[PDB]
Amino acid sequence: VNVQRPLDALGNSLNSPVIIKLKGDREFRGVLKSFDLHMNLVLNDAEELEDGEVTRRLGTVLIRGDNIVYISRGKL
Amino acid sequence: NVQRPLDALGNSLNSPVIIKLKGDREFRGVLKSFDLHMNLVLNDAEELEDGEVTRRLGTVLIRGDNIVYISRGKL
Amino acid sequence: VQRPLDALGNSLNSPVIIKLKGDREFRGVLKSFDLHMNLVLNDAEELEDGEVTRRLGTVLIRGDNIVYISRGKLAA
Amino acid sequence: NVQRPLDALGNSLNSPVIIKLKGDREFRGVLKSFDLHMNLVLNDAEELEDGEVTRRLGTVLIRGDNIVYISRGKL
Amino acid sequence: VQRPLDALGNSLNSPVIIKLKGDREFRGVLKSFDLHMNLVLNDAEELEDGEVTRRLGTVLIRGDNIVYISRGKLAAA
Amino acid sequence: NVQRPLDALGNSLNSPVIIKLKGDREFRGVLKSFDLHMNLVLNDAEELEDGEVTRRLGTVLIRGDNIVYISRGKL
Amino acid sequence: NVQRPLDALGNSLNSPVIIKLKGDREFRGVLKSFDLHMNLVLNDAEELEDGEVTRRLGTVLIRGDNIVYISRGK
Ligand SMILES: O=c1ccn([C@@H]2O[C@H](COP(=O)(O)O)[C@@H](O)[C@H]2O)c(=O)[nH]1
Ligand SMILES: O=c1ccn([C@@H]2O[C@H](COP(=O)(O)O)[C@@H](O)[C@H]2O)c(=O)[nH]1
Ligand SMILES: O=c1ccn([C@@H]2O[C@H](CO)[C@@H](O)[C@H]2O)c(=O)[nH]1
Ligand SMILES: O=c1ccn([C@@H]2O[C@H](CO)[C@@H](O)[C@H]2O)c(=O)[nH]1
Ligand SMILES: O=c1ccn([C@@H]2O[C@H](CO)[C@@H](O)[C@H]2O)c(=O)[nH]1
Ligand SMILES: O=c1ccn([C@@H]2O[C@H](CO)[C@@H](O)[C@H]2O)c(=O)[nH]1
Ligand SMILES: O=c1ccn([C@@H]2O[C@H](CO)[C@@H](O)[C@H]2O)c(=O)[nH]1
Repeated sequence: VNVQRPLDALGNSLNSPVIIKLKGDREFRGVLKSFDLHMNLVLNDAEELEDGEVTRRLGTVLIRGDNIVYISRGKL
Repeated sequence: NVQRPLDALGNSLNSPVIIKLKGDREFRGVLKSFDLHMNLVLNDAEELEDGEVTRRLGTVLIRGDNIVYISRGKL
Repeated sequence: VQRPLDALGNSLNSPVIIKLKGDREFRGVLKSFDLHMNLVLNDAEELEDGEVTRRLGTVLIRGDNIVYISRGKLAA
Repeated sequence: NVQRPLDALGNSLNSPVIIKLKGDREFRGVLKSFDLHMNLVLNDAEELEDGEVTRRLGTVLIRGDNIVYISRGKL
Repeated sequence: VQRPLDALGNSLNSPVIIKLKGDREFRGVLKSFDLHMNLVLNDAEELEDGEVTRRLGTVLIRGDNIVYISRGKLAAA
Repeated sequence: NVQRPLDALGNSLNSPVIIKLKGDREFRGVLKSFDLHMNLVLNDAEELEDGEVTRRLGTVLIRGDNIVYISRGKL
Repeated sequence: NVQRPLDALGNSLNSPVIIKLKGDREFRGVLKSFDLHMNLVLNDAEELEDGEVTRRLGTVLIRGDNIVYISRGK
């Protein structure tokens, strides 16, 4: 039982809102639909935020894992 | 269900997409094919800047390591 | 003496400081990690030069962004 | 089910292409061959800067990791 | 002659200097390392421009940030 | 019939080449050998800047990941 | 009969060399060993920051992925 590895723990967020910070300072929010071991992700109803402003609505999007800094839980 | 990201990408073949690259370039076009490295081939592609078409390229091969995200966007 | 990734096991459930490429810093409790150095922290906070820029809660950090990991001190 | 990207690139062999590299740099030439890393060999290659030719290089081997995209040239 | 990573073993338990990409630098006692060059330092301190910016205690440094590793000096006395 | 890039490079052994690196450094010398990572050994190597020889290095080993492209020097 | 690059590098063992790094740092010293990643150990190492000595290091282990080129010194 003693603690899931990080990529297994990530599965606990499937179908939940998440916050993704990317290299280069970009930030996105959306519902996590799937991921793989490279940390590539597919999000639904995604938006890109900038200085607290939604600067773009990305709909369903695939984010390439090597651009990611961190993934955290979003409002909800 | 829910396919892994690279399998789910198959559902976008023949759909219009928006590709954002590292370093800010953006491309819009119809996804024709892809592979495991995320290398992509788009038809009727154009490069954009600030919501502006700066170049019309037709069919282009995009190297996968340059990709930040692939979006299906909004109507 | 344990190899680096095995010694890190010593910090599970302990407060840590994660310094990233770009000067961003995270402080939180280490819950798990994997061989790529991907990490899960609980009660995490993000910092931009001593200033707590955000309270994340549980967060997954991609290992390729890490510069170092050191011992921190727990919150209240 | 169409060709994977690197298999489709084979249809441009002996044709004019535009190679965009990271850093606004760009090459034009006839595609002679390539490999799985996307390293390429171009004939009658010319390097460009802001639409203007900077150097005529002749045959050139370009390392794949420098590539942003490949498109066809109107040559 | 030993290969680089094998010769590094001779520096275990000795003070070293770790120069990183971007110029920071760490000084401390080398406790262990692995084949990716990740390493563990005891009594570590971070420096920038030669001035110590913080004392970290025991630290795990990810290897791909390393430029070089050399030996450190002991206190002037 | 169509030599892959790294096999074709072998045809430049012992001839003058020009190597452009990331960050715009440029070297010229006689290609002596190379490997699959594109690491190279050059004889009579010279570093160039702006267009002028800024350094004479003799025999040099260049690490492949720094390379942008390799082309033929002058006879 | 030419040796592959990493094999040709063996010829410089126990000889003075110049190591130029990504960014721009430069080191001079005697090459003692290396591995397939191009990590190197130099003896009597000295760093040069634009034409001249800025730091004497003694023995140093340079990580291979930082290297741009290696040439014969002196
Ligand atoms: O689908 C893919 C394939 C590779 N990659 C990246 O390519 C590298 C592949 O190996 P890695 O997953 O162990 O890091 C690494 O930088 C990955 O993030 C993706 O991000 N997505
Ligand atoms: O000790 C190490 C481990 C990896 N590396 C680097 O990591 C990569 C590993 O691939 P390589 O085994 O082909 O050299 C490559 O870019 C290396 O230069 C080092 O330089 N030193
Ligand atoms: O045709 C290819 C081959 C590889 N890569 C990926 O791009 C990076 C280039 O250094 C590698 O990590 C590799 O996974 C591509 O994008 N396209
Ligand atoms: O999910 C993953 C998979 C791999 N890596 C590591 O990060 C680097 C990304 O290029 C690789 O060398 C790999 O070892 C991660 O940080 N996270
Ligand atoms: O001769 C070589 C060796 C490696 N690579 C890089 O190493 C990765 C191997 O998949 C590719 O993405 C590619 O960019 C090259 O471009 N050329
Ligand atoms: O814990 C790790 C795992 C990977 N890497 C780096 O990631 C790449 C994984 O193949 C290597 O080149 C290596 O430099 C590290 O520094 N530390
Ligand atoms: O001596 C070496 C070893 C590796 N590489 C490059 O660094 C990557 C290491 O996995 C490979 O794709 C390879 O092209 C070099 O340039 N030189």
